[PDB]
Amino acid sequence: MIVLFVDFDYFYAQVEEVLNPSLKGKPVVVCVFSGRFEDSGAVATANYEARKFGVKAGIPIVEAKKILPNAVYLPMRKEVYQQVSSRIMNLLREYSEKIEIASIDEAYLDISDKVRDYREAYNLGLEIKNKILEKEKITVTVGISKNKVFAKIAADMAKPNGIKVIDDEEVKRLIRELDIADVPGIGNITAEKLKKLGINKLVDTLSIEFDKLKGMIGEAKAKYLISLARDEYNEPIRTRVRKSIGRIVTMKRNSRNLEEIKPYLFRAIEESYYKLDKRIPKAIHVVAVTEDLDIVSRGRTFPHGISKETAYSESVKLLQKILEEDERKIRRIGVRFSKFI
DNA sequence: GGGGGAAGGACTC
DNA sequence: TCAGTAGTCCTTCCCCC
Ligand SMILES: Cc1cn([C@H]2C[C@H](O)[C@@H](COP(=O)(O)OP(=O)(O)OP(=O)(O)O)O2)c(=O)[nH]c1=O
Ligand SMILES: [Ca+2]
Ligand SMILES: [Ca+2]
Ligand SMILES: [Ca+2]
Ligand SMILES: [Mg+2]
Repeated sequence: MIVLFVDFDYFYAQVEEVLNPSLKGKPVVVCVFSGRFEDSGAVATANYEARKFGVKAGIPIVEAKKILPNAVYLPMRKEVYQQVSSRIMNLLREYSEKIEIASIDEAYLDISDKVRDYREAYNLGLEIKNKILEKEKITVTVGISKNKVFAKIAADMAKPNGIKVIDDEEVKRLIRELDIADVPGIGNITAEKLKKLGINKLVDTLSIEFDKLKGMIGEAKAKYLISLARDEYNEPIRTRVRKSIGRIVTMKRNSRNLEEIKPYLFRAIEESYYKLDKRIPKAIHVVAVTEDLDIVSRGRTFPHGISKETAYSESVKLLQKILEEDERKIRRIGVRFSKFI
């Protein structure tokens, strides 16, 4: 199997730069303003100019402004990024039927039936980068290897605006020299647990007692890491089918007053249904983000599709369940639909 | 024992 | 004073042949 992974460079910010060339060269920060107070919210992403001084995804907008008060701050316009993204994904389908869109700015192409070796794979990669640049003037990074995981690792190493191939030999090398925290799917929580086991490289997972590893990071993650260590990971590239559609919004102020939360909850339901398009969900979850930012969720699965009317009444039941089972104040409220017919 | 599922939370991105 | 809201897994409790 030969896999080619594509990840668009500093996507949200780059799109803004394509739509407004004068931004090129200046630090640009795409922001998610929450409305609670002046500059309240988080950074969605920033271009490399801004990222260079510590302004990156996730940090508070207020903090970004302390670091680069003169950077250009733009409100996130996800709809616009989504449409640009959709066009680029369509350019990708031309290179392979087997494509897995993993997020708004990345996808995997199984080009096994398209090239014969990495040399050709590399060229196809350059071809794809030129194509996207020509059509949308967007730079992306390509990663190529024997499976999805290493194709992604390949791209992470070559970004931004790059291209890299990790041949069979380098895969074996990485299984020994690569920091395990840099393996896709390993976050801070898991990385830390692994360090507490003396595990810092994929190969190390092979010298520990399975159940000990398992008992520490879960059966799935343990098996995942082990299969990679054994150079046995080979998950197929498959069409992604969205499994849930929802909306969660921050309220002007925290509260646990039903009548005061409802409007938001109902707004969330309205937007979610629009997104559902023609999909009919059999499950609904009311999601609350408490004042301390903990997440409390209560849902229900019905034997038949949920009409928007049922969604209204049922969501109110779930919200109250949360209210009676959690005394904290609610900061954000939303709904999430799944199990589509 | 294990197929099968619903529900709430953990972890990742 | 930290947005948003998807996709696995894991746990528990639980029905049932
Ligand atoms: C990470 C992260 C990304 N995003 C959005 C912003 C990004 O443009 C997009 C893709 O995430 P990356 O993870 O691919 O963000 P980036 O495109 O700016 O990437 P790079 O370092 O590869 O050049 O999704 C968030 O909104 N919040 C986040 O916490
Ligand atoms: Ca990405
Ligand atoms: Ca990217
Ligand atoms: Ca990591
Ligand atoms: Mg909690």
